[PDB]
Amino acid sequence: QANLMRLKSDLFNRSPMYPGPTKDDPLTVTLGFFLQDIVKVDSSTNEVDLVYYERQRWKLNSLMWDPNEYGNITDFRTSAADIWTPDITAASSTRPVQVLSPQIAVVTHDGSVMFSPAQRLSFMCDPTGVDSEEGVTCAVKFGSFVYSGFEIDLKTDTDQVDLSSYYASSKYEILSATQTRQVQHYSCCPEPYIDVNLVVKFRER
Amino acid sequence: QANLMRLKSDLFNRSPMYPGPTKDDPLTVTLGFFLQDIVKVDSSTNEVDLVYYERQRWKLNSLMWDPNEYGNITDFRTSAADIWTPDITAASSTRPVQVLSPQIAVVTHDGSVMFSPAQRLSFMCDPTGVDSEEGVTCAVKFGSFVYSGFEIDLKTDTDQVDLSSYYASSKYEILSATQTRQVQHYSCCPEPYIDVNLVVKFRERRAGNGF
Amino acid sequence: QANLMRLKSDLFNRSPMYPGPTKDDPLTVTLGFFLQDIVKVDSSTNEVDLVYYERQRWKLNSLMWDPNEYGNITDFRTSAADIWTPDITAASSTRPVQVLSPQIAVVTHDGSVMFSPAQRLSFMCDPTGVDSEEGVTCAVKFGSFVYSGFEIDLKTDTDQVDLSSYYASSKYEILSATQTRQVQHYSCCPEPYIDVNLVVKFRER
Amino acid sequence: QANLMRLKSDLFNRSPMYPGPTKDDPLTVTLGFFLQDIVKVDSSTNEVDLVYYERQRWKLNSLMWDPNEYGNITDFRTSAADIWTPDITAASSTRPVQVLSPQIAVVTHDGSVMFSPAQRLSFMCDPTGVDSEEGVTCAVKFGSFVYSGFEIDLKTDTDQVDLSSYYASSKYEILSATQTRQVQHYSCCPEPYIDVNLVVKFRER
Amino acid sequence: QANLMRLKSDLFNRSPMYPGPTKDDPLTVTLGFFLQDIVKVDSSTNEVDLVYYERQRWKLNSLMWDPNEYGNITDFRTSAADIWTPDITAASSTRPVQVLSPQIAVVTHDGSVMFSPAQRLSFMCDPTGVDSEEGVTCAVKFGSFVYSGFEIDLKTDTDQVDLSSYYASSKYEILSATQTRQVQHYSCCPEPYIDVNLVVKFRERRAGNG
Ligand SMILES: O=C1C[C@@H]2OCC=C3CN4CC[C@]56c7ccccc7N1[C@H]5[C@H]2[C@H]3C[C@H]46
Ligand SMILES: O=C1C[C@@H]2OCC=C3CN4CC[C@]56c7ccccc7N1[C@H]5[C@H]2[C@H]3C[C@H]46
Ligand SMILES: O=C1C[C@@H]2OCC=C3CN4CC[C@]56c7ccccc7N1[C@H]5[C@H]2[C@H]3C[C@H]46
Ligand SMILES: O=C1C[C@@H]2OCC=C3CN4CC[C@]56c7ccccc7N1[C@H]5[C@H]2[C@H]3C[C@H]46
Ligand SMILES: O=C1C[C@@H]2OCC=C3CN4CC[C@]56c7ccccc7N1[C@H]5[C@H]2[C@H]3C[C@H]46
Ligand SMILES: *[C@@H]1O[C@H](CO)[C@@H](O)[C@H](O)[C@H]1NC(C)=O
Ligand SMILES: *[C@@H]1O[C@H](CO)[C@@H](O)[C@H](O)[C@H]1NC(C)=O
Repeated sequence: QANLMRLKSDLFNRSPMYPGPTKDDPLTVTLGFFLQDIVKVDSSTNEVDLVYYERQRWKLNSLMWDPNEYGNITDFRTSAADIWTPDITAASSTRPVQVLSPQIAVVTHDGSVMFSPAQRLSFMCDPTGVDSEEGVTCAVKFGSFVYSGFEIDLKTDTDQVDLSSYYASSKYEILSATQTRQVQHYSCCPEPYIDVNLVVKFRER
Repeated sequence: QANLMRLKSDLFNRSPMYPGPTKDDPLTVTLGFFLQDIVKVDSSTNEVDLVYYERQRWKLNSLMWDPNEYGNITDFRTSAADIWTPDITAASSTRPVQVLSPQIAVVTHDGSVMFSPAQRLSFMCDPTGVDSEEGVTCAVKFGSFVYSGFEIDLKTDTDQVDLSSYYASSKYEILSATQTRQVQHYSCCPEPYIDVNLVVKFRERRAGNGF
Repeated sequence: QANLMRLKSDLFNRSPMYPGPTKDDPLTVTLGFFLQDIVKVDSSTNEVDLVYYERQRWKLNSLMWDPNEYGNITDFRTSAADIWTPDITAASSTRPVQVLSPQIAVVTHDGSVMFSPAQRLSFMCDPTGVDSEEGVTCAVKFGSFVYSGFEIDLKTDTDQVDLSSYYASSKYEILSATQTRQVQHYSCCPEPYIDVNLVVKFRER
Repeated sequence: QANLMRLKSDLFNRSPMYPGPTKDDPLTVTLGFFLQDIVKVDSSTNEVDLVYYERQRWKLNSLMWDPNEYGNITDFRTSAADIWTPDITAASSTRPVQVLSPQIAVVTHDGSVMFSPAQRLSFMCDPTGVDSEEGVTCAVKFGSFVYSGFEIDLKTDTDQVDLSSYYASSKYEILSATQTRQVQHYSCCPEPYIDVNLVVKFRER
Repeated sequence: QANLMRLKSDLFNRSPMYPGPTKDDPLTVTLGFFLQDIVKVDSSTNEVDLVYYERQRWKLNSLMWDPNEYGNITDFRTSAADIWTPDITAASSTRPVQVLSPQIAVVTHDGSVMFSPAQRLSFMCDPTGVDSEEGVTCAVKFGSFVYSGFEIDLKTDTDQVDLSSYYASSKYEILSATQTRQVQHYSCCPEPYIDVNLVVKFRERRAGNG
């Protein structure tokens, strides 16, 4: 109790918040999707609803501490509002994302943060052919809203999306689910943007 | 008035908030479900909506006081925002939980906290067979979102879910309702996670069973 | 202006907020319902939607003042967030209550508070028979969420619910509407809880 | 920039917020409705949805300044949260009002405030006959929620509702739209309440 | 880290917030629409739902800094709540705008701000004829809610709306999309108001142009 209280107070109250990465001090965020359910499909609007956990990881020097100075504490939990979090956003949503979990991150003594919120997302997807054997493929890109590749880079720890919690009696079964880093240029903006492309092939069960 | 004001000021203003449990100082939270209503079932999405009270209990040394130092006060009520609460979450929801009550906890002189909010949850459930006599079974796990078994443990005071306030004219009648501690390992994470599994067998309301 | 500003500053800024009632210093809240409209009925879910004003009254010593010390001011209006309010809750709602009005209370020199928000409530009710001549009866209990009878007691000023603002072209007409204090014990909890039971008999017009 | 910053700091930071009108220092609020669209009608619930601007005006001595002391500034814009606003509310709503605009007021050197938010309101209205040539009439009262006629009075600058922005391809055309001050006594309350009654006659196109 | 922290503290904590433009010190905001999807059309209410990015740009002297005084930093990102933003609003919405993105702006050393939120808007539009080959045209004006032309002026960098991110399998295909500055007088108000008029011609997705 006493040690952890002091640690948190030293980090968050006594110094200013991390102001985000820069070209001089860029940052790599690791992303992993754990798909839980394709809830529904709206063929009149081409919107599809997913439930998933999005695991995000990154490391800041300003969150480091020596465990021996603070009661042998190696890690702690804290409200995501107490720390900088990356502005990772789906690029083809049609509604604001619904958060289905507390927003709490895990900070380790080496400055590592793991943050893994559950979300329901409605996104752009034509479900024509979902009732077939072939199924249908849809995709959604996730990346930083304001940070280019020179400030935020993304990687995945694997190309395969974790389907081990996928709801077995979902109305839709997953044929394939991948997550793949991409570099992209858009007419809006001079500098390149990095995303992870979630590609899901699925059909009616 | 005067004594309780001082007690609250001593606890909440004069010291920092409890920063949650750790591997060295873990915590056991007790859970009890009081099921009120199965409001609806959506067979086109396999989502079902429950209304229930979730009673949570735990005990902190940092919330202890001697009643004789504070006007013989044994317990008080306070906004849940004034204290640490455990991050107990349903593991198969499809919408954000709707809170149907004030969020106020009861703190006792021994450091016990009881906190019992009402909620409406939509969760993953195939209702195929609900219109039968047999009914249908669905389940939802409740556990800490970020704390493993080494920091937060769960127990129940009984396997039986309290159905004594269940809405008698619900469209769905409850056949059985249990709540059972489980230990689980997931591919995401090295350390084990504890949940309480709410298992509810229910069917569309009938006038008469079988002969 | 000048007097009222001082009064409010003396009460709310210069002393702590009232921490709620206790067994030693319990409190009585008076409830009165003014039913405006039964908007709809959902027979597929047994939910019914009411619009109503819930008048709440109570009296605190910590809100008293002498009018002669403050420009002859006998009462004032203020945001409900500036004061303690009782945690009166419907016991069989199925959605969070929608507030249809500002949340402003009236405080009188004797420490009386009147607080009278407009609300839309969805609650548990089987409407089977609403299309009949007999109609249908439904009920909903209102009481403190955390305070037992030893801390908060409830009374009504009358058994009859005020229907004088009821929408004349509602789809549902009210046959009867009562509000009745009750004492209750529940298996969860050792001490007794007080509620006011709103009982409404109504039918299609 | 420099002058306006000082003016705002003099008014809002250096003195307390206006605590609302009283019997000794009452206030007149002027109301004007600018009707934009009748979006829809629900005949199964007798609810109708309007989009409109509600222009509110009032004058406080505590917001006066001499332009010559502050760079010749005659008026400025500011967030409505920085000032007291009146609690004018529709008396027969069935959902919370949706705000469709920024909430920003205009303050003039004489202490005048103009505040003119856009809103979507669902309110109690039987649309039976809207498909006829005669059309249908509906009405909704707007008034202070907590201030009686002794504290807040209302007036209009005209009996005619401004239809000059009304959506020309609305599903419903407006036949007539008036706004009329009323004095009212209710069974709840001893003192009189003032409202402006918005009366709209409309039909299908 | 250290330099940027100081820069932000110098600008936002040590001086007061910009109180908005005036007749003496007016401001020009540049607008650019990037249309993503026409999600749906409701012919029973004449409401249509768009998803789009609205790029807003303006320049304040009070946000200038010399890069050489602050570790060679030419620009930074920050929460839109930390700065003044213009009150640009759709003039014929029927619901509150849904924000589909973080609200973060980019500030440059010359005092330039770029702010580009994603939004879903429901607005007044009669879709009669959307199922035809000709399609249907709808329009919505965007302008300052409280600032007249004497305080806020608007311009576009181009008349053409960017459709390069438009969802290719939308239920509705875009035939044309323009954005055009206008000056307007209204019966409410003596002084003129500036808007940019977003005009979109669209139809139900076909599979052939006939
Ligand atoms: O037009 C676009 C689409 C594109 O979407 C992928 C993600 C991106 C990251 N941010 C989010 C806003 C955006 C941008 C800025 C200014 C105008 C339009 C615009 N967007 C996105 C764009 C990239 C780059 C940038
Ligand atoms: O994929 C999962 C499923 C599983 O759900 C039961 C509850 C858990 C408690 N927390 C909440 C998020 C979660 C987690 C972290 C990182 C990636 C995926 C992931 N989840 C849940 C998981 C456990 C562990 C952990
Ligand atoms: O199980 C219940 C039902 C009952 O509902 C009527 C109102 C009450 C006032 N508060 C609200 C929460 C409640 C309570 C506490 C702990 C477990 C279950 C539980 N509830 C309600 C109960 C009473 C008492 C208490
Ligand atoms: O019962 C009512 C209906 C009536 O509605 C018109 C507007 C009014 C202004 N305020 C809003 C709340 C109200 C009031 C106070 C206490 C109990 C009931 C009650 N209301 C409204 C009433 C008036 C007076 C008062
Ligand atoms: O009544 C109106 C309609 C008109 O709508 C187009 C947009 C405008 C920009 N602002 C937003 C509010 C408004 C205004 C001010 C005071 C009373 C009514 C009123 N409005 C809009 C008006 C213009 C001008 C002004
Ligand atoms: C840390 O652990 C050591 C043994 O490794 C133990 O003796 C000590 O109590 C702990 N130190 C602190 C400061 O808690
Ligand atoms: C960065 O560094 C040099 C000096 O080392 C400076 O003169 C230059 O203008 C800076 N910025 C850019 C964009 O090169």
